[PDB]
Amino acid sequence: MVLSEGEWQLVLHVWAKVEADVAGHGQDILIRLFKSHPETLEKFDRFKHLKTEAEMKASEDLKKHGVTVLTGLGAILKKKGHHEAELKPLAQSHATKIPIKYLEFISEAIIHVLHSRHPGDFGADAQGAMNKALELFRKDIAAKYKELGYQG
Ligand SMILES: Cc1cccc(/C=N/c2ccccc2/N=C/c2cccc(C)c2O)c1O
Ligand SMILES: [Cr+3]
Repeated sequence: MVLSEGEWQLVLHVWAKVEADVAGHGQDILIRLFKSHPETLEKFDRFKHLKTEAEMKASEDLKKHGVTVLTGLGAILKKKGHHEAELKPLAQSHATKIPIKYLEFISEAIIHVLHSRHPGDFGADAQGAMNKALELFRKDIAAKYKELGYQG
């Protein structure tokens, strides 16, 4: 997978907006993920019993994880593909098990929330670029998974 500098700028331009409210975007993304694919919530022993969106919105553990996710992903995206240093530790956290299928689910949630919150600028071009960036992310982290003996 390869993105042009222009495509990377579309990704970083929308991410700058995410950075204006990391906690909020994080809550929206995780809630979308958990409601769409409930099995993913089972991976979090600290808040796997949350059910209503109200409870999810009031959860500090969920909010903190959302911030962790967006902060880490933001660092990865800013590397514009040269993210080996960032994927190594993340693979450690995900493969010692978060399957590729779950990464696809959260990628879908990210695209959905970005479009919902920034429809004026997050169009087909930006969505396509973000999709490529997340696809690259999943492909490369899968490689890291395999180095640890996990197929994902
Ligand atoms: C996508 C992404 C970007 C940056 C950071 C993370 C961190 N993930 C985790 C870190 C520590 C422990 C668990 C993590 N991920 C848990 C997880 C659970 C269900 C579904 C998905 C999909 C997950 O990534 C992350 O998942
Ligand atoms: Cr994770």
